Amino acid sequence: QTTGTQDRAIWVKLLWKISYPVIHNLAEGTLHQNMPIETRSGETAGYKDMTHLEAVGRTLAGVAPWLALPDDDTEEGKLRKQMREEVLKGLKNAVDPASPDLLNFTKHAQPIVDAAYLVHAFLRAPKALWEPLDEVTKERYIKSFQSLRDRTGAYNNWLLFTGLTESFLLGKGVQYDQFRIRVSKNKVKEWYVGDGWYSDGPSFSMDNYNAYVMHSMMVAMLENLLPKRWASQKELDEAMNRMIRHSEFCERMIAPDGTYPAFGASVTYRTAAFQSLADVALRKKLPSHVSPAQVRCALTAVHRNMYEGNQNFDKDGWLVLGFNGHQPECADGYTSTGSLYMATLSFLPLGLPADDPFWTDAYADWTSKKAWKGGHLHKDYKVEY
Amino acid sequence: QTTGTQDRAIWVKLLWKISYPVIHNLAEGTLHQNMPIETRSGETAGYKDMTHLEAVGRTLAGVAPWLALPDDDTEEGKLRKQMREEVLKGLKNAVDPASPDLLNFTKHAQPIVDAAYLVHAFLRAPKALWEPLDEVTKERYIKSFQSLRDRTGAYNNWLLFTGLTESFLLGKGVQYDQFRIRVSKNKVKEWYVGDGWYSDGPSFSMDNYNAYVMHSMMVAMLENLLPKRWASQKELDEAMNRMIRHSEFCERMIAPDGTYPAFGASVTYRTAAFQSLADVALRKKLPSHVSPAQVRCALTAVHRNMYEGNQNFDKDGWLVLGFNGHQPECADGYTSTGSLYMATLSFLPLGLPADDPFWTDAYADWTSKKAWKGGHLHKDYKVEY
Amino acid sequence: QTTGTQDRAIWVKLLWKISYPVIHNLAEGTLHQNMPIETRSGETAGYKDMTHLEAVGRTLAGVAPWLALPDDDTEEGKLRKQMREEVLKGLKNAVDPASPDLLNFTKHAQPIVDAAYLVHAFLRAPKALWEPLDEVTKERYIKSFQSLRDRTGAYNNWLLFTGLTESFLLGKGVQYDQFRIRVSKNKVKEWYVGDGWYSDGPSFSMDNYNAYVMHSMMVAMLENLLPKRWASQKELDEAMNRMIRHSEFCERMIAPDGTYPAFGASVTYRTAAFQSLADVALRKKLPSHVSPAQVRCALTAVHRNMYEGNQNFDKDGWLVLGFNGHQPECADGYTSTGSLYMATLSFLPLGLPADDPFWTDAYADWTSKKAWKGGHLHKDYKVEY
Amino acid sequence: EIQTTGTQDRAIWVKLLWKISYPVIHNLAEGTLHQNMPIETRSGETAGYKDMTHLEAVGRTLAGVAPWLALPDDDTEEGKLRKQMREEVLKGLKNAVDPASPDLLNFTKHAQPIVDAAYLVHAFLRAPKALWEPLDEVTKERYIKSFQSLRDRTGAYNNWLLFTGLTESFLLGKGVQYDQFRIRVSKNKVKEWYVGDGWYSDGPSFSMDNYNAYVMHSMMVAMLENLLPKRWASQKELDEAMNRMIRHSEFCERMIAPDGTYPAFGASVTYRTAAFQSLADVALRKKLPSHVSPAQVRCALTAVHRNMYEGNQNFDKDGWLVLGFNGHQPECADGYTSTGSLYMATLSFLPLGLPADDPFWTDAYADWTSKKAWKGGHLHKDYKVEY
Ligand SMILES: N[C@@H]1[C@@H](O[C@@H]2O[C@H](C(=O)O)[C@@H](O)[C@H](O)[C@H]2O)[C@@H](O)[C@@H](CO)O[C@H]1O
Ligand SMILES: N[C@@H]1[C@@H](O[C@@H]2O[C@H](C(=O)O)[C@@H](O)[C@H](O)[C@H]2O)[C@@H](O)[C@@H](CO)O[C@H]1O
Ligand SMILES: N[C@@H]1[C@@H](O[C@@H]2O[C@H](C(=O)O)[C@@H](O)[C@H](O)[C@H]2O)[C@@H](O)[C@@H](CO)O[C@H]1O
Ligand SMILES: N[C@@H]1[C@@H](O[C@@H]2O[C@H](C(=O)O)[C@@H](O)[C@H](O)[C@H]2O)[C@@H](O)[C@@H](CO)O[C@H]1O
Repeated sequence: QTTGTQDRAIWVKLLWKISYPVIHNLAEGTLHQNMPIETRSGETAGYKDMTHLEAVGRTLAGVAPWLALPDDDTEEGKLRKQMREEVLKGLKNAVDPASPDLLNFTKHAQPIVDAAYLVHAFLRAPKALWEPLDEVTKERYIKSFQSLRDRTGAYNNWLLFTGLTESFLLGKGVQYDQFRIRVSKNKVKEWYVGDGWYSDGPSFSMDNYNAYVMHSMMVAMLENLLPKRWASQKELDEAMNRMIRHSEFCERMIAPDGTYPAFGASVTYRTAAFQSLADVALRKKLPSHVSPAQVRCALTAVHRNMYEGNQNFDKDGWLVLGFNGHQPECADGYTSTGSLYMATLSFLPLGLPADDPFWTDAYADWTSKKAWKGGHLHKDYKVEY
Repeated sequence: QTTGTQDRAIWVKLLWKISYPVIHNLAEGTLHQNMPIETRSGETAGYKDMTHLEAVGRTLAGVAPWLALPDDDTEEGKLRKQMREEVLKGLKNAVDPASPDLLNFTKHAQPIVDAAYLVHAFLRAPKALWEPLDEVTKERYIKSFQSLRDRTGAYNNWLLFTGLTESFLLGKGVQYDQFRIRVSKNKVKEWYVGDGWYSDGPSFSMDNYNAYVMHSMMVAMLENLLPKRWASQKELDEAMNRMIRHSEFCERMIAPDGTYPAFGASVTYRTAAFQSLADVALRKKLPSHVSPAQVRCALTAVHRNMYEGNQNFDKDGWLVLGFNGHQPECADGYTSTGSLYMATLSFLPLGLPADDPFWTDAYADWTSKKAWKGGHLHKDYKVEY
Repeated sequence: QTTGTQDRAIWVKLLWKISYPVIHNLAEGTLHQNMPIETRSGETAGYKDMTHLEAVGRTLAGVAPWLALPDDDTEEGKLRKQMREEVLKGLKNAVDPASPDLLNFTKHAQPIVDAAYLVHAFLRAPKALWEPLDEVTKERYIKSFQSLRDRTGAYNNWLLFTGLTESFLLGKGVQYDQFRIRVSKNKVKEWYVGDGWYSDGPSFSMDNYNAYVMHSMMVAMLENLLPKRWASQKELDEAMNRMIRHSEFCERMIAPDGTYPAFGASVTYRTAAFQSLADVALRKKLPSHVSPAQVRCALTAVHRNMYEGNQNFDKDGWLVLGFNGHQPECADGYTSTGSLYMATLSFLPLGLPADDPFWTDAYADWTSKKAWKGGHLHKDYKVEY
Repeated sequence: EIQTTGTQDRAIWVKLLWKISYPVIHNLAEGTLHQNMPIETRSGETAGYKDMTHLEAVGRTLAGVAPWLALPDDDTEEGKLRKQMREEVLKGLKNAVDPASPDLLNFTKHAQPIVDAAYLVHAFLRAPKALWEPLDEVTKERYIKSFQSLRDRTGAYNNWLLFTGLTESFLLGKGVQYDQFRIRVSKNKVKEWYVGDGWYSDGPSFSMDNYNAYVMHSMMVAMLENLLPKRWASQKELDEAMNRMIRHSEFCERMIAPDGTYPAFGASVTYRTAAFQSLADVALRKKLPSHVSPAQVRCALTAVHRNMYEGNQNFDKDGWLVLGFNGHQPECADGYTSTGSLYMATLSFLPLGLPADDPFWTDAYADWTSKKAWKGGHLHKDYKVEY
């Protein structure tokens, strides 16, 4: 039905619908005032100290590739530029000690996680979202990222979060902790179990956290370590090839009706279950059996199944606790309204230009859709790397 | 739409459509003459020595619980008594040296696999499928199961097959290889990676072999080792809970349209991907937030999406290579027509009586269906056991 | 003080003091009649079913290389011929059910250990101790080794014993168990911990069992599997190289006074603690900076510290429970008089001819002797292989 | 005859511990350690070594003499020697971080200071009242900053992790800023590296050498002790390392030969009797196992002490340690070993930190295990443990 160009307009519309309340309010210093703090228990204490950074860091981590595109004068180009300026205005506010939207980095341990997503935003759009900020704003982000070191010894997983962050400071040529990078890189490698899956900690689990955290961030950390001879091209390649393998499962779990199963912890992160697939696509490294077009069509179906209606939004435009609908019963205890903005992490292909094959090739059936209609189903097999 | 009593009727109709060509031809001694030998390459050499025992063992492993029921006068009862007699007659012919449907145990290593599935049939229905056999037939199977030690080894993902087969021999009071049972038990425990998942051999894959082989056989073997103190109630509970946890994911991977992802090796085994769910349901051990009726309805959707139409059958009603359609391009090199009769393994809940709540309870949306329409969605989390 | 030629005359004399009471009695049919059964508890029930095969198989495995030499007219050459002939005679009585000295292979699991040692004798001197046996005697040994499989014994550190035994059956072209060879080969490798040390079981231990069993039997098993493509040359070099490393520690723990530490389990096996050193010496594969002569002089000092006097012998010339003297308190509960004939296992260098540099090169201090007196001391360091 | 008493044995250990350690301690007090201490290396090069070897001499020396100095003062001839040497130590410790002093020690250059700061920290942990508390507050703060400046050179070798962990636990104990993450990682990596029967691996690679005595056991236990009161390491963990050390000491006590030698094997045999720090530490804690008595440990290590220090074969013409094992044998020195490196030799004298009236020093002579076994005496059965 819809074309690649129409698909892009859909993604733009849905990505705007998710991310704009976060970005715009931060730009107006009203994010604390206007964003709900919805929790399963209903308690806001504790949550209120951490939830805004989660919203900013997760929102920008997903919109960043789109905003890294060169400006132009298309109807989309206007939107990209309007969004980017509001983002930069927001980031100055988030570290301005005088702004009512100043973001917490010191109370609680949770800031470790979401500074990593804010760093991923920067690593995905450095020329668009980091460099234009003024030097005092840059310094505050440098100091805020460094201040996280008094809590990083905490949760076993969360190791990679602070590795990503320290490798960000290494790549910005300021003080960084070699130890936290060596430990986290080496532990993520040890946590590989096979066939494109790590464990997020000592015990393996079948959940979406390989796409939520592990694959995208390990590659991004290793890329930072490479130029300084801290990681080798061989272990960058090994992590990259493992993300490419993990994406095959993610593409294959999209059903013919454009749904995907709800399993494991934090199903409230919705389409961030596909960040592995989305990152691989943005890097033009999709597996050989998978055409870009079928990734665009599958994720377009998932996107409109989950964000075109308002089942996942409240009366003022914010994401509500749930999976597809208002389902607070499925939210983990650490989840609040801010954490839900993991939703953006499937929209990374927007960082491909509008003239990329991914957005221009004719519609294509994705794997499961071919499988169930008697079409060409490729053989799949475990990999040993 | 349909009621539980209709769902039972559909399952019987569809299990009949899968297994009757195999059981009837073997009973009449024309299984070799009539059954196709389809392969991805088109060659029949090698395959023709092993494909028939594949069809017989794989089929019986799945239909055995249904045939363990006591006899009734009802229409369904007439079907059961009729099918059971043809299995008994076919089992006689299969080790009769004069019958043209003599099956191969002695050439190649592959009879190791399929002897284990045939053993499983005997294990799931001893009084209905084993005790009625004549003494000569009994000793012939005992001898041929013992002749399999000659090939053995690979130390890999066939090891659990021989462990099941030697545990059968132990349960029957005959000579058996204690070392093979011990190595299979300890190695399968050591291959547990977590959250209900084993690795099949020393290599983790994300595929259906946990359903195809691991959970159902490990539990069945331990149950054979329990009476004689070769396994403990502790390690049996361990495997039982591991299978139950695994079933949680399989139930959740049924999409609202009654489909499920195609991923990993041997996707050609179709609904065998749900044996772990089917075995748990038969044992009345579904995790208590997963109702028996919603398992019945979910697998009714999968069962007729794959078997009610003929996209998976040739002109004579045999299974063909593929997933949903004739798709020989998804088949593994080792796969042939008889391999496909794994398809029976999701029908084990027909071993539950017609008045069991599994077949009599109200219609119920399975987990994905509720999740995507905005109904209750039970939170999930990784387990440590 | 003493020359190489005299050193050899001492090894022959002391080896004769140890091995002849076992060998001569077995040849005369009087081993059961004459050999004591000494135990820490003083009990003999149970021990009396197994101690005799312990004595034979442990004794032969140490004298075998000496007996593999070709005959000559020298004072020492006449002794080899006399001993080999008594060994052949004893071996025929051993499986002769008319002989009073028919050894037990059927009661208890212990036969697994000592059959393996008996097998090691044959492997070290095939031409001299196996090939001259009559055909009925050869077949009885084949049946006796095969009849052990019913007793796994588990213990998991008896795996190498059955693996060596089975690989001996393969080496003779008769029916062997593949599975047992494969599992024992792969387990010992899994049990490598580093730096020339295996763990003899799940956990590492600092004891002499690496020299009692692991290295010599692992190298010997692999050498059997090499012709039949059953193990690669690379995994034979690996095991060989690990033994050569281990021998360095054993060479170095011989103190300047010709003692060595008493430590770990089963110190009652006495100079068998040097079996890896002795086997490396026999194979002319000592490392660069370990002279063959210094191994000769180091082991000569140990050999007469323990065997020249009578502290370790009883009034009848049999080994007694102890380290150096009658010290039954250090015996394991499973140990009896027969167990003690592991003491032959440091005498393998007599498998080198008298004209070999090991026996003709002039005296030389050993590593600890040189170091404590101030001479050259080569840098040691851990190895990675 | 040749068999000494317990009172004599303590005197011999004082004489010998004094022969090793007084050149280092007295020169640092005088401020002439850089001037006078040799810098001996197998190659002969001094570049790089001269930046690290002085802290090596200081930290290693102090970690071995520290228990002796923890004893309260008295007016015996030995109590005089402790008072004098202690006061020189506090003098040398002031010079060591005086920017004015010429014996100022390096903490900024190279990675090696991580190692030797840890040994110095271990002296402080073994005699807090005697070597740390009497320091002026300026000198104390200076040490704190030097220990904290070690984090910028980090993410170093597989091993060395225990060193930084002990250091960070020391800063934890003093109530000053510490890196909790470096503590969490070194506690857990060491727990993962246990292979069994009393042996860790020093990093991912297992090796049969004396580094379980050199570093592993004493610093693991000493680190967990700092972690216990602070709700950061359980009694279960601390007793676990403690029993593992007691098991390790059984092998080390057993490897002493009847003639009073021990085998040279594995890396850095140049550390000489540091191969007995595990035995020495367990003897000092009075947690020897049931079948090894304090007397046989004293007598065994008295034989070892004077087989290597009574004579001058390990000393140069000025009383400095030379490269080797028992003699001038520089060919067994690793490339990282200098003259400072060799003052690990003090770590076997920990039992001098038991008072002169302890059973360790008062009980009659007693053969040690190997000595008893080779002459036909009681030999206790050994067996691998599972803990
Ligand atoms: N609160 C702990 C929990 O923290 C959660 O971790 C997530 C992750 O990526 O691991 C992150 O997405 C989320 O924002 C954060 O709240 C997590 O550490 C688990 C597992 O140890 O335990 C919870 O106590
Ligand atoms: N024939 C080999 C093949 O064996 C296949 O293994 C499957 C399994 O359990 O993994 C089993 O379901 C199937 O019936 C059996 O044919 C397989 O082991 C592959 C590699 O895994 O190599 C083939 O030679
Ligand atoms: N009897 C068991 C005991 O067997 C002993 O094992 C030794 C070995 O090689 O492991 C062997 O040298 C000796 O002949 C044999 O008697 C031992 O396996 C221990 C530990 O598993 O348990 C005892 O019951
Ligand atoms: N410089 C490296 C070297 O450092 C040495 O480590 C020793 C240890 O504990 O392993 C320590 O005793 C010594 O003071 C220190 O200089 C060592 O890490 C080795 C590792 O093989 O490599 C050397 O480059």
